[PDB]
Amino acid sequence: GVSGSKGQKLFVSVLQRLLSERGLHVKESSAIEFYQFLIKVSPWFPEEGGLNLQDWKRVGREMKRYAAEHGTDSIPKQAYPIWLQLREILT
Amino acid sequence: GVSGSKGQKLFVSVLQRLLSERGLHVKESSAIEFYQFLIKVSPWFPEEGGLNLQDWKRVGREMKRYAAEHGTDSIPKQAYPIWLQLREILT
Ligand SMILES: *C(=O)CCCCCCCCCCCCC
Ligand SMILES: *C(=O)CCCCCCCCCCCCC
Repeated sequence: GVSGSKGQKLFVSVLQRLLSERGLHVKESSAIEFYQFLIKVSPWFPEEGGLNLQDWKRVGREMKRYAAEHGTDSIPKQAYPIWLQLREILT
Repeated sequence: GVSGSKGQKLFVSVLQRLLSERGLHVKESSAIEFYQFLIKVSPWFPEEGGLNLQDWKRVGREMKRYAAEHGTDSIPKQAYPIWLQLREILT
């Protein structure tokens, strides 16, 4: 269950592994910010979610919902690009 | 939330991705049994650990100590095979 920085090291390490295999590298600081954004919008994801296209699509919808409510500038510039690359991996 | 299976779906999904790309397939129930064993012996791992050799070697030591103390029949048969394969994936 998420709470602050809990799970952050492991998430970042898995994310970096997945993206790097497609030739895309993310700074650790950017990957941390992405994690913090994800658990803010979709806290159910570590707890109840799977790394599968269905649940990842739900995360995407929830990220877009957040932008609709708080504005585009409110979300990390790397969030949609990282989300999209993981979506492609899951296809 | 007081679900007893927090994180289990995410774990099973990531484990099955990593193992399948090496040609190895684990029954869902077996992957769940492994997760429950992992968080029993090494509750710090999802919280603070990463998918790296130092952390995974530590989980390895802790699993072995559990076996020394409780006997090898108290441990899932698939636990050491799974741990070993993940050690190699990190190498
Ligand atoms: C709170 O939500 C608990 C979160 C537990 C997440 C399960 C851990 C996810 C691990 C996936 C990677 C496993 C690699 C060995
Ligand atoms: C998971 O199901 C979250 C449940 C959290 C329950 C909190 C209940 C707290 C009751 C005691 C409150 C005392 C302080 C006012």
